[PDB]
Amino acid sequence: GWGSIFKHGRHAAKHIGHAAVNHYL
Repeated sequence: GWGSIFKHGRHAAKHIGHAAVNHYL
């Protein structure tokens, strides 16, 4: 199915998916 290499499941779900910036809440 989803061959997502941890891309859409460990990253960017970060640096934005984390906080639109990475942190700063």
